[PDB]
Amino acid sequence: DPEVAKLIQKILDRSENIIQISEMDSSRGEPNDQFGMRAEIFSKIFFNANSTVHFDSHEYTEERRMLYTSLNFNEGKIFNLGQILSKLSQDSNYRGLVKETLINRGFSIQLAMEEISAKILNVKDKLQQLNKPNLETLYNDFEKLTSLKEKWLKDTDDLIDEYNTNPDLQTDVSKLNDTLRSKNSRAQFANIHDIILDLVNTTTNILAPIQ
Repeated sequence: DPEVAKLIQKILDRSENIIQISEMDSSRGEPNDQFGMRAEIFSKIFFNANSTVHFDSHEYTEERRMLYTSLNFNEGKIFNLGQILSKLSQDSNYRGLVKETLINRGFSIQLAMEEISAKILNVKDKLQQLNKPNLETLYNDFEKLTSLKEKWLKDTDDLIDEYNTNPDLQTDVSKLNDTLRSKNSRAQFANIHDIILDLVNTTTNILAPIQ
């Protein structure tokens, strides 16, 4: 129970921190060139198979922002990633993997963190009504989420380094394509997808009894 009081507090801090960050980031806006990414990526790809305008449209302002936040709104890293990925997106055989990587990986993890923080804060007074196994899981859920983001941050930086380090990444888009693929296998997407959905559902399930 003094342990319980701490768990609430740490969970509420973690949820508060994610929402605060998202509003600060949201007021950063972006250049017309969407951090260099618009000419060859955002204006050539779609959010999901169901969308009508490309991801550069005013309609995807929010989703674009969540993507930038997923890289900690480090505009430099966002810009450098984007120049490399534009080399791949210029080739229609490689554009799918670019989209998948940005949306189904980086966007999806960040969205998950913010839906879950909004879920929890929308019932902030009633968390002491919860079993401590539930309080642990939702707190552990944050940890797996952080660890999914962290590996996205790590694969991004390594890609930037491998690119800057190795001139044939720069002149051979197929080799560039293989190196992106090595950190993003088809099973690794399905896994990421599975874990995110498991974490959203769990949160609703744990929180259903206090709505």
